[PDB]
Amino acid sequence: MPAIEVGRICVKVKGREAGSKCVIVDIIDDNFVLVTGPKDITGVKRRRVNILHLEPTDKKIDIQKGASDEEVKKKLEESNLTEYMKEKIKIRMPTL
Repeated sequence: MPAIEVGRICVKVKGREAGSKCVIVDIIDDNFVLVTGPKDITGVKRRRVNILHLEPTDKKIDIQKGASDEEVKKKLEESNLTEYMKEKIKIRMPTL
C-alpha cells in the first residue's frame, strides 16, 4: 500500500508551516527516497533524502511505481487535484 512509496503525498511538517508539498517517485531504500513535485505546475524541486523530517499526509494520487513528471502531471490533471498541489503557502520573500 502507498506509504513511503509512489502515490503517497508528503508535506513539510515543520520548517515553514506547510509551504511545500511533494510526492515520492523513486525509492532507493528504507531511508533514501526521492521526492518531487509537478515541475510546470507548482515548481517543486526534487531532492533525494534519507528522511530527515518529512511526514506523509492522508492524500494519495493514482500512479504506479516508476513514474515521471509527465505522468504525475497528467494523472494529477485528470484527478483535478492539480490546483490543490499548485496551492502555494508562506511563499513570502524575506525582503519586499
